Amino acid sequence: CGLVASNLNLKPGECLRVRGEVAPDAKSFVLNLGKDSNNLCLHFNPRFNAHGDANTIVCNSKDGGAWGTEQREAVFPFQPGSVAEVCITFDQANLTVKLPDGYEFKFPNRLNLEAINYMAADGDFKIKCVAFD
Amino acid sequence: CGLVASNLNLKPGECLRVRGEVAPDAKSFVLNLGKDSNNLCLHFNPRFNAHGDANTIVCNSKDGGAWGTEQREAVFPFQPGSVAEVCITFDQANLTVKLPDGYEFKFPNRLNLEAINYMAADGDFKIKCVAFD
Ligand SMILES: CCCO[C@@H]1O[C@H](CO)[C@@H](O[C@@H]2O[C@H](CO)[C@H](O)[C@H](OCc3cn(C)nn3)[C@H]2O)[C@H](O)[C@H]1NC(C)=O
Ligand SMILES: CCCO[C@@H]1O[C@H](CO)[C@@H](O[C@@H]2O[C@H](CO)[C@H](O)[C@H](OCc3cn(C)nn3)[C@H]2O)[C@H](O)[C@H]1NC(C)=O
Repeated sequence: CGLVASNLNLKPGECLRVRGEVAPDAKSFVLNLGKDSNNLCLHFNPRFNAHGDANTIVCNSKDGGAWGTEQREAVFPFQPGSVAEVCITFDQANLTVKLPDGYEFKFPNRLNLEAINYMAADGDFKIKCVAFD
Repeated sequence: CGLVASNLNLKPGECLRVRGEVAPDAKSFVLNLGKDSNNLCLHFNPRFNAHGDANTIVCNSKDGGAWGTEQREAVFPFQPGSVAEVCITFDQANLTVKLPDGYEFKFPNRLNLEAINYMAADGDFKIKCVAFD
């Protein structure tokens, strides 16, 4: 329902910087990354109040259409109705997700992707800027 | 084939900014904007040395798969081996294309689109940032 991008050609060590607006009534937003819509290295899902979670980031993978096992993070530097920037890089072992206010976490590269070509936003997150370092 | 973005929901008067690196041996690049690959309100094609043309911007539309009447511009503010920003807006009458070196031109809006939802880049231009005002 938000921006979808393909042919991103993001390679290991490169930095994808995504800035957007968190809706003021936000309950949840999503940023998906991977090979395509059925093969996600990162389903990144901050939940303000949704699917049974309060102020928790849920992450998952999707492999040939099948969801993996969710991982729940320990930090949440997002507020409804504000701008947020997320920066992502990956290597053979992990994606590294950098968040506002100095937070960051790692999520295993379960699909062993060597390139990230697909991104999609959904939920209460309006992308304003995508930049490639 | 370069970055493709959909669901852009660019409304009249909003600005789309694209910054990229022009290859040192560039021949031609394309930014396509519209609804989808068959419906382009703007095919923007700087030709450094391509199709018999030298340092000429070629523009066209595509409606239901059919190319419109091509137009050429009179200024070529691009250099191989350098970074360039392009900035595009639209209303019902025209698209306005703002380029480096202060140059700006209008191209008639020959489709009826409520919003620009699709953008594809191709050719000798590596996209470094995209912004939606
Ligand atoms: C009844 C629930 C109690 O159990 C829950 O069962 C839901 C449905 O399986 C899980 O939620 C699902 O988790 C998936 C990623 O793993 C995706 O996030 C799905 O959203 C897809 C989406 C949203 N957007 C905006 N775009 N795509 C989301 O519905 C949810 O974690 C889990 N909650 C828990 C265990 O506490
Ligand atoms: C005007 C009618 C007859 O004269 C020539 O007929 C070619 C093919 O009809 C035109 O070339 C075509 O112009 C189009 C935009 O009008 C697009 O740019 C096409 O490329 C689309 C594309 C392919 N790819 C891989 N990426 N982009 C390009 O092939 C060429 O300008 C044209 N005019 C001149 C003076 O030369």
